[PDB]
Amino acid sequence: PISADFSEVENAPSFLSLAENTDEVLKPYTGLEIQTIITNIVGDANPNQSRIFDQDRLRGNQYSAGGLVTQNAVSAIPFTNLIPRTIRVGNILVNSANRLQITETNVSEYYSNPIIATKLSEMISDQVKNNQFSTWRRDNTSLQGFNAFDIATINTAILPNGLSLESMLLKLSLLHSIKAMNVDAASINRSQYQVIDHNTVPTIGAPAVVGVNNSPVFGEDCGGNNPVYPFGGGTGAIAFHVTLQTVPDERKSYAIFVPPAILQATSDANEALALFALSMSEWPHALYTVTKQTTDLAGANAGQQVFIPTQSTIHIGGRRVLDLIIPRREIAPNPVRPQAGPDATAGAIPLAAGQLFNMNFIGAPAFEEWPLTSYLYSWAGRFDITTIRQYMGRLATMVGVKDAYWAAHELNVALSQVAPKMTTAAGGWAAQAANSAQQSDVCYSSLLTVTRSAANFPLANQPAADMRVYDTDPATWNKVALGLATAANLVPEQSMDVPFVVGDARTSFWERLQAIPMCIAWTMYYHSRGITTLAWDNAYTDNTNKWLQKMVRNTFSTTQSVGTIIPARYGKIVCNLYKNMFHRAPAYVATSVGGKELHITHFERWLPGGTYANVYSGAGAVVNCFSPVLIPDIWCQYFTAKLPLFAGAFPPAQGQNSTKGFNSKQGLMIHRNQNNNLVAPYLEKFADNSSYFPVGQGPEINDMATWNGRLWMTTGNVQYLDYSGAAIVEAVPPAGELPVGKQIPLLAGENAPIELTNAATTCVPRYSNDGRRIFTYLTTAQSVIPVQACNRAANLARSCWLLSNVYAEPALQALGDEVEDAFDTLTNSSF
Amino acid sequence: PISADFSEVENAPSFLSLAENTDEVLKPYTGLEIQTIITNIVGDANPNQSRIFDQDRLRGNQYSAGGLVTQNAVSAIPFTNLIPRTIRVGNILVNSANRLQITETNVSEYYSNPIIATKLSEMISDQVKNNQFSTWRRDNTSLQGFNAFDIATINTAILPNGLSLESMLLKLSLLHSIKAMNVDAASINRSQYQVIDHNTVPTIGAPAVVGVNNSPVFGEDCGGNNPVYPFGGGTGAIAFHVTLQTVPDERKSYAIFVPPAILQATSDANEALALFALSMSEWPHALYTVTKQTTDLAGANAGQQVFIPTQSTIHIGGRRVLDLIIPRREIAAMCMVRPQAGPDATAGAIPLAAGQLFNMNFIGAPAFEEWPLTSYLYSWAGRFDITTIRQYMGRLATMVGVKDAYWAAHELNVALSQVAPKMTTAAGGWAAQAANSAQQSDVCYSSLLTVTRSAANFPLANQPAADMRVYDTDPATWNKVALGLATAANLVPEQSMDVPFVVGDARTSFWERLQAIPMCIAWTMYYHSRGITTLAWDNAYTDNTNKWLQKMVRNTFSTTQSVGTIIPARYGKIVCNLYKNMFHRAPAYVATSVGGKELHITHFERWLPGGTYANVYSGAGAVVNCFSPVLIPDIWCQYFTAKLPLFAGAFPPAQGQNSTKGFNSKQGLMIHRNQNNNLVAPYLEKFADNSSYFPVGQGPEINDMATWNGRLWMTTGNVQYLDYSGAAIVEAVPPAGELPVGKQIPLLAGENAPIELTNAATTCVPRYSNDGRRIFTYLTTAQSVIPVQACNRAANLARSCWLLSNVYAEPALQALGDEVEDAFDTLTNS
Amino acid sequence: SVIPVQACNRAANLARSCWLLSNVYAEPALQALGDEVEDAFDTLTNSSF
Repeated sequence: PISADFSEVENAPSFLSLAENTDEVLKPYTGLEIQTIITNIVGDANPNQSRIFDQDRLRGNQYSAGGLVTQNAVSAIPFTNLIPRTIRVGNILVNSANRLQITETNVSEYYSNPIIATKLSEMISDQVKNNQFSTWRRDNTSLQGFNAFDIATINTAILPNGLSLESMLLKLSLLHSIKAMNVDAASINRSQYQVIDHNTVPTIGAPAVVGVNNSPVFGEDCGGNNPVYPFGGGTGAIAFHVTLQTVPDERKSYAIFVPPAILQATSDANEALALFALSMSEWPHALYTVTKQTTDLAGANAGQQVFIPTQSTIHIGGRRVLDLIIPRREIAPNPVRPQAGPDATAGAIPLAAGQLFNMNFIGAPAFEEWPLTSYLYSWAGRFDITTIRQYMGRLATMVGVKDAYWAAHELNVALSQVAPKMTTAAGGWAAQAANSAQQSDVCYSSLLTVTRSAANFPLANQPAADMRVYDTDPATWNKVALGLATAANLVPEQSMDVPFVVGDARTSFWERLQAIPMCIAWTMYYHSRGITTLAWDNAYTDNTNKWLQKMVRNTFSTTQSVGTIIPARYGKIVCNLYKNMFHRAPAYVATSVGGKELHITHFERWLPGGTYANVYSGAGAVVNCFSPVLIPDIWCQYFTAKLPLFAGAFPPAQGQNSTKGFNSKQGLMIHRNQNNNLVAPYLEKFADNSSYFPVGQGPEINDMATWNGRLWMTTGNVQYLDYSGAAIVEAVPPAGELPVGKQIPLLAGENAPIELTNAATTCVPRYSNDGRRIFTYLTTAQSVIPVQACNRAANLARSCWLLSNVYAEPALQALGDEVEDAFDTLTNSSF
Repeated sequence: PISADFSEVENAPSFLSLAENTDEVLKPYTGLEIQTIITNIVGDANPNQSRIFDQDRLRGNQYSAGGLVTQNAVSAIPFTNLIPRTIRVGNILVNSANRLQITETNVSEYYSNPIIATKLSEMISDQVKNNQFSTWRRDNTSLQGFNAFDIATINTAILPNGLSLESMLLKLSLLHSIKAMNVDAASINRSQYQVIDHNTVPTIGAPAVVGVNNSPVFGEDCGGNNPVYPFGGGTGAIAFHVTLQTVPDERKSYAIFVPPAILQATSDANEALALFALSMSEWPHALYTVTKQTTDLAGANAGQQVFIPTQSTIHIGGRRVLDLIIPRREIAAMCMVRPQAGPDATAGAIPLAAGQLFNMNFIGAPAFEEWPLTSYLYSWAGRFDITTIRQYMGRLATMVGVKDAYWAAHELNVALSQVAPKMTTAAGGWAAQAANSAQQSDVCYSSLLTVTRSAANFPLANQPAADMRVYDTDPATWNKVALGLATAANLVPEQSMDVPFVVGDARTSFWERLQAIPMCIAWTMYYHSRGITTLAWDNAYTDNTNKWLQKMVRNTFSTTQSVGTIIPARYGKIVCNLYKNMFHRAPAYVATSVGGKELHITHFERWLPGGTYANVYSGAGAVVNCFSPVLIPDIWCQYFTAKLPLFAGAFPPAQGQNSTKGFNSKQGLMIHRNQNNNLVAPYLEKFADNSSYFPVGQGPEINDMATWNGRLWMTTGNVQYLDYSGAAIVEAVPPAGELPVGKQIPLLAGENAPIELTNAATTCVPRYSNDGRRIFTYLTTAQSVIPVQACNRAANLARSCWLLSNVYAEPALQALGDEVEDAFDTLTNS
Repeated sequence: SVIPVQACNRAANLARSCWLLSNVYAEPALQALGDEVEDAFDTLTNSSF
């Protein structure tokens, strides 16, 4: 919450009390909490009436330090899943001189929720089979579409993991988030076409065109019609078998049963084989683009920019050769529909390729492999989000897809909503230049720089992994999609129990708002202890200060117990800084060591390797200091139930008292080194007895003093020196300049932020790369009013927002269970 | 009921009160009692013929809006099972330039009434486990003659896969309704040969001739003299083997025992293998035709049209490999001892007509050789008389329970073989399309759901999506049932006098035509309660962004599956309750266990999602998909109904006191009145955020006050379907006040056409656009002063009506006297 | 309209101009310069009204 006076800066919760464990069961963060503040929609659903195109930013009055009120001053929503591979430089479109930002997961099978053979599986073994041991009979007890010698080779030795529908449901959770950009124009913001390319105005009118393999720079049309995989040059292979006898002799264990519940006479019914073959194989199969008509700032040069979404750059899968076994009607003996296959058509795209598809091959003979990047390229303009929604409802009737899609969905939001770093400026609204690394350099919500590609596409290098995600194995999928095994995370449901995000037009708006509390929780994690940006980068193996290696060691997921993931320590600190600070729990998955079942969130599955949230200067130079700051503060304050005390709104100037500090009555002291000219704030009592941290000590979490340090570097002329006033190794901003948010184009009657209002002031540097303590200093002449404001005998004029705090309770309808519809109050006893 | 005055409109039940669950007995609604509502009818110009050939139409007096009585005016009975493959175009027969409509079912296992092992299976259960092998090589069963070795093969099986006779007795009832056109010319309507080809009269005299593979164009001679399957390139295989130790050693698990009761059913005893090969394998085996001598409208050009029945284009089966096993005569590749296990196996009468592997060996039954299956059914294709099927069903009833299993199977061919042309937008009454057009033979179910027309050529390469879910019959449970190793709860045998009386009668095609009408009234009242305009139904899977319109199609149709069991659809129990609360008759069902709970399922609950619905064509032939789905006019909903809802009520006569009024804000409604564009709307319901766009996840409220009031303005004559603000919608609007009106058939002597909105379909008020947007019914500000005063009960309106059984022609000068007015009425029960 | 709608929802503020006066609104006097009968020459001619 933002502050009305100093008596609620002072009576704000601490960090240690707000990072404690919580035993409450909390509702999921739906993204509607930020929505019902920054838009005209407070109540309920609105089809096309609510113009979300214009409602894309934080708006409010501001109050300057000089006593003036700015009327309509805006802060951008700082997250988008769209990297502009065509940049508007000099009011005209040119190709990007920048590589594409790629991520990579760490897909591996772990001990999920345990699995058990059903009464059908004990029925096949006990009866039938066991009874063929006396009758000399080799009859067929065919289950629904498969041979008895196909079920008999699967009702066998079961792996003791249990499956997690996570990788296939992130691919479904991911192509959904791509294919939901072409829904309308007044349902997708214009700010999220302007987050990186800020010299750009997209248009109401023509919607976005979600294309595939048509990006104009650095390869990236990975076979525009001769398609390969983007990660690794190769085309894969798919084969549609009717028996396991046809799978040649080599694979036969990798063979995936397509269950007959996902293909019924309810849809196109042959697109569902492509969503199944796309969920089970590999992401990405192709490099999707989003092309939209844009215009420059005044509006002359209307062209079409090419974007590439971030979730088409996430390398997940490792299954490139699929052998799919198809249900054979009711019951038939083993044999162009040889054995009564319902279908296997190619698609809708003509696809002149290496096997030369013509326009749409209908073919399910015995072996006869196709390519897989080709077979998925043909079904790349057909995957609209309504079809994905009803496919999810057909999945939900046989397995439990409610909680696993929401965990996979905020996994998508965790590694897909990606934000440009910062720019250091004095006032408000600085950005970068065009055709430069600094405009396109970009970070996660975890304050962690996204790796861009090193060489031209399709890639042979395979960069380091970023996140540990699970996967469906084919061998357990073949028996849980067939009634032969069951678990507690796999209990089936109805299509009403599909989450609200699926098949809705408002996903590109909601998913960029779900990523803001992730960066608030990581932002408050990285700012309680200020280790700049250099003592985070080369911190994993520094032989100085064993404390710092323990910090970076524990933050990441590098431990195990039995064959399963032990989640990270200190990512539960971020999770508790999410549940306490937002009163809403993030979605976990299950992992079991043995018996004991414990929970791991995207807060606990990151991996080491990679630099952190850097800040740039006005001329593009690196200012690796402060702390890993991303989005501007007011996001890390206003949209918050309980923000810890060191991060706080400087309260408005009401009477004679505006902004004060914390003095030696709270256990603090002034540093006051060698020279008489520069003095430091009221830091801790340990600050004068250190000067360099001991090899197992770090910055003590004091929010009286971190407040009191950002209270001094808001003055506008500070230097970040030393215990003795000497320089540091770290790059310092050129003046009294702070990291400030990204500037987007304005509208009519709508202003830019004024002075340290769209800034990030909380990033107080306290721990240099060398292990020495960083002190913020002022001249003796220019520190009298800050020292007396700490002593409550003066006041400091600071700028603020003129908003008020509401923070409503959760709705739990979210446009996803509108079961009030009159035709099921009467079909209600039958459920 | 037909409204004699407006006090019978107001005193009509709501849609919610007519769609609750009911728990009564409710006998089935046979066409033997729907024939009298259309025959015993009020009229003095009615000639009252006694034969079925003339008792097809709905005849009656009509009273216009201006107060004029039309004497004998007819509404077409709009449900046939005959696609005309030879159209009367330009006064002479040309063949049709249109493809053939195909349907397809989706078979599934039953699992519901599982097999209980009898006293015999538990008897020789200890002769295998205790290894009591006091048996020999040559010992048969008791008097039926298979082998004693079938215990070590068939009694060994353990299966919980106990099935029903749902699919063999469906396709055994489809054959029945094909060869029930070959009975007499005076026992089938002439309207049935005129529903799609309206430029035609057939001729009493010679009956219709049920041929096979005789259709001239678009392929359809599916092996005209070398028969193949119509729904795939194939021919099948039959091998009549006495034992399991004689088969192709790779299909033992699919062998079908033919018990001797089937061989004792028919007097020929070899027409009953062919009725058992046709019922167990595959439908269709061939593409049946019905050729009948017809003549033109005045009688000049006598010819013979070729029809194809709708029940010979239903893909049911999924078994092409038949290996039937025949009992032995005595206790005792060896073709010298040829009755080793065989009475006989004869291939048809004379109809040989074969190609590859020529088939006219009238006797051939070796130990194991394969035949072309289609040819063996092509040869027994003039021999399946309905009296032969009648006695074949008599011995089926004596070994398994066939009473309730047939009325369910007879009711779900009427659900998908009685197929009806869509509509035509017109002003007055009686419009039709053209002579040869794709929109004339465009044709719909009783479920307001367009029949899939074949795109390829026969035999079909690409097989389309399925329409209705059915069960199957497998050999693995039939073999144990036929041998006394298995008894289920739905298989308790009965008598031959308990066979359904439809089986074997000459009046089936007239009855099935009448049983389809109260199905389409239930679906018609389902699709008209919420006005969810035909593009919203069609594009609910193509392109939808609304969470409500996708919920409406997901629920209505049987989408859900647990494991091998037809799950009944939500909101199709609403249709089933609009049949029980509305006709006071329950439709026939089967038993089905979903989660251990015993529930019943009807053909209202077995449909599958997808498909175009019943839209309307214009007079020029353009698509007019802006209404709710209509398929039959108003009078069929209103004259056949015991208790009918408010929004679909008959308009009472014109020139009377208390004639035709509406529902204003005294009943809670509100008027819209966009008078800046001279364009006002009825007293409609209150909005609550439904004004311009509906919420994402909500649709139109069930209101009968306002849907009555909206069709009260559609009948005025210049109606606009625009918007909250008055702008056009994306959907195709008719040219004027041109409501969809019924199909026109040729008239007879002393017999009139409908006059003005009397054969129309009024109830289809559009309320929900494809855009998620509300549709408003508008009149001009000048031409709506009289309907608004009718809603304010300050005026009456003048609408045309049928003068049927309580509805009297009102004089112009209402010169009323006292009350009471009971002359001979108190002398009767009043 | 985002800041007016959120000012209605009490989550923002609108900058409007005003007068810096204060409210007093005194009670009536009931002399109004029209019955100054306190004048010394009719306290003594007061019994005779």
